[PDB]
Amino acid sequence: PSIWNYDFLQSLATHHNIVEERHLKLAEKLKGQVKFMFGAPMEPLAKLELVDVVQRLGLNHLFETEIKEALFSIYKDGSNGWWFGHLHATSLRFRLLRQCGLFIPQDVFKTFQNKTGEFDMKLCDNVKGLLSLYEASYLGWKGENILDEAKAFTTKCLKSAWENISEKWLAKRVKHALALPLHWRVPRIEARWFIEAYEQEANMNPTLLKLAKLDFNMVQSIHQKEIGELARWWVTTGLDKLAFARNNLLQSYMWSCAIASDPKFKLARETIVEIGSVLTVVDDGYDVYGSIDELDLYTSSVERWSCVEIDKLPNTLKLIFMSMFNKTNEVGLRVQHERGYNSIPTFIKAWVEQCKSYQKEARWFHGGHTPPLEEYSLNGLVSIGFPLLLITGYVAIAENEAALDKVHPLPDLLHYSSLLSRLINDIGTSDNLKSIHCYMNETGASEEVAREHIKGVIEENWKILNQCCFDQSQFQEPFITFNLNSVRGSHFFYEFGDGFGVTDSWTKVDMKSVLIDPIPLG
Repeated sequence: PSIWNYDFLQSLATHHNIVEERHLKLAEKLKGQVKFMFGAPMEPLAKLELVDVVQRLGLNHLFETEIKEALFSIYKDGSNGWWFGHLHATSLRFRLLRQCGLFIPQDVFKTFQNKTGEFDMKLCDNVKGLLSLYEASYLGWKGENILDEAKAFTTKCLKSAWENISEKWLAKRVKHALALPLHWRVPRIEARWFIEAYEQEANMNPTLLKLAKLDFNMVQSIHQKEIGELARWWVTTGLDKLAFARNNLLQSYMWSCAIASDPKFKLARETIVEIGSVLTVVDDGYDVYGSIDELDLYTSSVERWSCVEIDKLPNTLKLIFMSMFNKTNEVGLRVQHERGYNSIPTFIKAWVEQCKSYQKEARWFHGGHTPPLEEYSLNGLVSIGFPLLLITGYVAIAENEAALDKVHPLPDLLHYSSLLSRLINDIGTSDNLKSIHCYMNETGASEEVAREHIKGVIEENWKILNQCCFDQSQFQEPFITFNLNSVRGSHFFYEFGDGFGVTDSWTKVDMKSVLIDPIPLG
């Protein structure tokens, strides 16, 4: 059974994993034994390692209060003797505390450097310590040159030392980390990878391992049902036939699930896959089905947000416009019923920025114009669609109708998250205009050098986003990680090319193990 088989996808609404009452009971028992692990007196570094594997296994949504207490208690120890001079301990402490909003200066790594700012080369025996530093180096901000050097230093030693690793489980971790750092992987996808990797690690706790498979399957059964209900809506509305040469519906659900996987985020996840799925069809409409003048009518019809003066639109654009208009209005009604507030005005502004961004790209393409990279980038962060999808997610979790006002003008959080997703997509694509061509045209650089440069811009916009995640004045979790998870989805879908638009790519392996196949227990 393939993931592009919609008959099979529609069958998940009734043929999903069945969670037995014995599994409900065993998960409750294991949850309590793990809670005891968090409360029991542990050496500080052993407590950090319990949080790390609980987060990596995807179980962190069951112990958010425990992880916060543990992390906050380590943030005020006062005694630094258990980590100072220790690479692994210093690296994990810096990463775990910065990942929850607790700032830790880059200066804590000055002690592993020489007087010229070179990390001492005696640290290559401790590969686990280099791995932890590598992972912590990606939490850096703009101007933290010690973290940059650590990243460069660890990538080199880890690459060179990889064939000399005797512990098989550490080699696996090092290969996985060099491919993508843990800060750039989507937590739900890494959870399934780590469940299979943890079972073979040194002092793997069998209780945490059984709770991870149990909870994973339990949460995976909730996705399968929504996936089957999504496939039935897609095929029933005939959106199936508006999509141009594509059978990539599950990819859209994988992205939505990457942003919000916990079962309690049903509204944000279903709301984001419905708007995103429909957005791939308006994308197809500005890119393949309409002419410059036809899309201008579409664009102005979106600014008026009306289905009145739409007779002047071609057949395929008439259906696409109505599909986008209806589904968004239907989501507005669903949100008025579930949260008691009107999102329609917030959705209209997001759909007009989206279509205006598609209109600039279409006009540029029509007149053979290639703008400066900065002008293309400001439009490109909108045209990628994350401002509309991330706003859709904020609509599902806002505190009241007046809180929807924080999304206009676009906040730095969504701005930088969307810019990264635009450039990451550009880098995973090979006559449509991208950032690569815009930089080539502005500097006379070659396609290979232009691509290496944009890879560097991505690296610097991650540093801005990292520091921008500390300004918790307007947004807070879980919306901050909804934003980070959207960029992590981009890294996963474009790691080796187009893994989102190609119906059969390397992306089906992880989509099948995360959304379709349950883990075996016994």
